[PDB]
Amino acid sequence: GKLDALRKVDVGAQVSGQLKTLSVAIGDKVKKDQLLGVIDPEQAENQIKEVEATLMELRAQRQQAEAELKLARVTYSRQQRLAQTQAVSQQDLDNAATEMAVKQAQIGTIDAQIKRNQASLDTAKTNLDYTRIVAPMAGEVTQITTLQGQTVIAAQQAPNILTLADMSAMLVKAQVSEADVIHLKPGQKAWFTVLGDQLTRYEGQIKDVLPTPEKVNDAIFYYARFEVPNPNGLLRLDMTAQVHIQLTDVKNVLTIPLSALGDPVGDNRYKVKLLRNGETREREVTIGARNDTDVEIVKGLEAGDEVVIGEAKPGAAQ
Amino acid sequence: GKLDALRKVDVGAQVSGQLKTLSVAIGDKVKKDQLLGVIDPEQAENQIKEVEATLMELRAQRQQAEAELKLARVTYSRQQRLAQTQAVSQQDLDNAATEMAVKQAQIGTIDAQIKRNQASLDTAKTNLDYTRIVAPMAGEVTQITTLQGQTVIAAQQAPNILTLADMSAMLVKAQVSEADVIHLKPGQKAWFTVLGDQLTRYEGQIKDVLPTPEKVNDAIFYYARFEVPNPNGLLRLDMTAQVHIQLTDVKNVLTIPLSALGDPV
Repeated sequence: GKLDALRKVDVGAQVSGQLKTLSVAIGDKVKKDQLLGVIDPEQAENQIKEVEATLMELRAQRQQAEAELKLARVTYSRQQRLAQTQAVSQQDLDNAATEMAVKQAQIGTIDAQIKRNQASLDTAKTNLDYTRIVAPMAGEVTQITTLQGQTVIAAQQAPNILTLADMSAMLVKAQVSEADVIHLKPGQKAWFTVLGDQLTRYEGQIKDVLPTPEKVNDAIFYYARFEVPNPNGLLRLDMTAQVHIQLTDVKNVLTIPLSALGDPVGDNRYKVKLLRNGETREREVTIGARNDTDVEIVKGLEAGDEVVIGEAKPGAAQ
Repeated sequence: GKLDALRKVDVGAQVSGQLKTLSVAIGDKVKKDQLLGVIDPEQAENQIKEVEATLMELRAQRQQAEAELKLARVTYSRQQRLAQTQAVSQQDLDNAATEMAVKQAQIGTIDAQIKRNQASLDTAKTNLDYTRIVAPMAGEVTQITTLQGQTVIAAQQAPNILTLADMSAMLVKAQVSEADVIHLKPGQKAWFTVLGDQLTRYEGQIKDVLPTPEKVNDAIFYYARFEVPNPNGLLRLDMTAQVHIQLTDVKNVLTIPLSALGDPV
């Protein structure tokens, strides 16, 4: 069994630029959305000042139309007030009511520009946020691939500045062989131990099985995972771990000691037993399940029959 | 015999951006067009608001020409109503009717702009849909190459976010040797069994033979496929499977065991 963190992340950054600083050394805890490294932000500040200058430009250009609208409006009312006395035709009234509509449209046409550029301002600011890396999730820093002061560019692979892992629950990769994967029903109880502490058993429920195998040349293997609690700060990553995965909990069922059983043919299993008569007799027994010390016998021998652990002899009374 | 899913599809994304979330867990079932991961969509929303602001701009600029068209039209009819009594020659009638054609063309010239920009709006929105990955087909999530929170860039090769596979039925890769490939007529009946269950026969029709061989150093090998049903969720991917393909059964005829044969010449 291989060992790893419950969750792990390879943090990166979208933008190119020199890495001016990296505030955190490895081994320090970091809370979510904490500041990390800081890529150079001079350029983004430049486009921001540029866009703000554009908004100022429209801020004045609107101020022009604001005055022309006053001119057209006062001209219109000043025409109508004389126009109740039938001023210089309805012609000029149509020359006044329409121009005011034009100046009215102009200010809105400018407001749309202020709208699109303020909308662009978010596009300007959003690039600036990319320069300042923040942690997606809590967990002490593991490894720093990108050392401080290195130039970096991101037009291809996402750069690997650093990595993170949540060391509070150590998932295990128990690579059970393909020969036994057919069993291994979920929720079966299992335990494991590490080579370095010899005898300090850990245990828990099996969680699930990974659909995708990865071979080591010969023999396919399939993983399985637990969820062991990790206090004390022990259990380093990728530590070797011997794993005992509960195969089954059969009960109220007999098992035959290995020393006594006979195995005719290659499937048959003679087993001499003492009888109530006191005369021993063998019985063929069906056994598939087996342990290091015993073979499980669900069927083949009546309970309480004595069995000849040594020098077994069919038809031979003790 | 190697074993694999009836269909398997890797999934990518067309756009760069931090992966804010990946709601699916591995082994979960997913129906077609279900939402999966979500790359950050702030940018696409920005271009969307920008384009909508442009449509607002033309929305007013058209309103201007709408007024000028009223002016030119009222001026024209008010010229013609006098013109039945011979107003100021046909000269001003030509100075009026032509202007109305201009104001007429102007609004259409603007409507074409509203058309091209509404057409551009689909170009804006379509990028936003790329940010939200959806599953091409039903299946369970076999693997997640890309863990949550990783930065990803699609300026080059399509990233492998997560693979999918359909396990409703299992296909087998039965690699028959090149020496025997000349036989093996399609539809010949065959069966197989896994090493891990010892004795539990599966069986079915052979489907076909793959045209393109792949080799393991020495000796070429050609594949063949079945289509075994998969009840109860058994048979993990890439499980080893011993495979018996059927040659002919001529009968009513003796066959000598090879153990004691004598073969002079």
